[PDB]
Amino acid sequence: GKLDALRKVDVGAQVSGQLKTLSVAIGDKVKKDQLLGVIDPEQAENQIKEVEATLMELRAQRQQAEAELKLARVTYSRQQRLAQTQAVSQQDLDNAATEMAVKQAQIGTIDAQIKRNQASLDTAKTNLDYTRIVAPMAGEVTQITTLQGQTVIAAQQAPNILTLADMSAMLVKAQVSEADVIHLKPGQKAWFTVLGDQLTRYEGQIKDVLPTPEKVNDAIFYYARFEVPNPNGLLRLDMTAQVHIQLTDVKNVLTIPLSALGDPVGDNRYKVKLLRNGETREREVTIGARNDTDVEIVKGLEAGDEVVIGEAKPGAAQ
Amino acid sequence: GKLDALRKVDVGAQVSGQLKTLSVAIGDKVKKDQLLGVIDPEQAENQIKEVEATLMELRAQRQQAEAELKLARVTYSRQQRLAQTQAVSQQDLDNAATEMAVKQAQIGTIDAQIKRNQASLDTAKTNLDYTRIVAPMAGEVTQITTLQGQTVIAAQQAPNILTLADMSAMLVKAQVSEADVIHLKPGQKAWFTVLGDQLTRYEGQIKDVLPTPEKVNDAIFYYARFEVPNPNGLLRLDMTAQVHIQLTDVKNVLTIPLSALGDPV
Repeated sequence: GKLDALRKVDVGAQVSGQLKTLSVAIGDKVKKDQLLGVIDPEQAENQIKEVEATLMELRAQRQQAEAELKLARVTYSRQQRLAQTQAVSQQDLDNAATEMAVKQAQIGTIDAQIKRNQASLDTAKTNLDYTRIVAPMAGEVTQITTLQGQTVIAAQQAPNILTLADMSAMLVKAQVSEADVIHLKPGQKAWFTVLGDQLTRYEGQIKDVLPTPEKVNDAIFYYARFEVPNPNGLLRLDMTAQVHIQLTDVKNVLTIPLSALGDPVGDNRYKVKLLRNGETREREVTIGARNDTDVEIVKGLEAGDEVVIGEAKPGAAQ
Repeated sequence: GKLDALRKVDVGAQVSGQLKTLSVAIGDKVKKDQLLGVIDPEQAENQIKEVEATLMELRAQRQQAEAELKLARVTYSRQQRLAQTQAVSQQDLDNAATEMAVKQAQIGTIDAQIKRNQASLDTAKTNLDYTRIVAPMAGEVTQITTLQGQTVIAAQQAPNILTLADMSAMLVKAQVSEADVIHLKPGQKAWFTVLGDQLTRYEGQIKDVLPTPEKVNDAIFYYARFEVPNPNGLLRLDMTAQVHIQLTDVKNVLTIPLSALGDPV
């Protein structure tokens, strides 16, 4: 069994630029959305000042139309007030009511520009946020691939500045062989131990099985995972771990000691037993399940029959 | 015999951006067009608001020409109503009717702009849909190459976010040797069994033979496929499977065991 963190992340950054600083050394805890490294932000500040200058430009250009609208409006009312006395035709009234509509449209046409550029301002600011890396999730820093002061560019692979892992629950990769994967029903109880502490058993429920195998040349293997609690700060990553995965909990069922059983043919299993008569007799027994010390016998021998652990002899009374 | 899913599809994304979330867990079932991961969509929303602001701009600029068209039209009819009594020659009638054609063309010239920009709006929105990955087909999530929170860039090769596979039925890769490939007529009946269950026969029709061989150093090998049903969720991917393909059964005829044969010449 291989060992790893419950969750792990390879943090990166979208933008190119020199890495001016990296505030955190490895081994320090970091809370979510904490500041990390800081890529150079001079350029983004430049486009921001540029866009703000554009908004100022429209801020004045609107101020022009604001005055022309006053001119057209006062001209219109000043025409109508004389126009109740039938001023210089309805012609000029149509020359006044329409121009005011034009100046009215102009200010809105400018407001749309202020709208699109303020909308662009978010596009300007959003690039600036990319320069300042923040942690997606809590967990002490593991490894720093990108050392401080290195130039970096991101037009291809996402750069690997650093990595993170949540060391509070150590998932295990128990690579059970393909020969036994057919069993291994979920929720079966299992335990494991590490080579370095010899005898300090850990245990828990099996969680699930990974659909995708990865071979080591010969023999396919399939993983399985637990969820062991990790206090004390022990259990380093990728530590070797011997794993005992509960195969089954059969009960109220007999098992035959290995020393006594006979195995005719290659499937048959003679087993001499003492009888109530006191005369021993063998019985063929069906056994598939087996342990290091015993073979499980669900069927083949009546309970309480004595069995000849040594020098077994069919038809031979003790 | 190697074993694999009836269909398997890797999934990518067309756009760069931090992966804010990946709601699916591995082994979960997913129906077609279900939402999966979500790359950050702030940018696409920005271009969307920008384009909508442009449509607002033309929305007013058209309103201007709408007024000028009223002016030119009222001026024209008010010229013609006098013109039945011979107003100021046909000269001003030509100075009026032509202007109305201009104001007429102007609004259409603007409507074409509203058309091209509404057409551009689909170009804006379509990028936003790329940010939200959806599953091409039903299946369970076999693997997640890309863990949550990783930065990803699609300026080059399509990233492998997560693979999918359909396990409703299992296909087998039965690699028959090149020496025997000349036989093996399609539809010949065959069966197989896994090493891990010892004795539990599966069986079915052979489907076909793959045209393109792949080799393991020495000796070429050609594949063949079945289509075994998969009840109860058994048979993990890439499980080893011993495979018996059927040659002919001529009968009513003796066959000598090879153990004691004598073969002079």
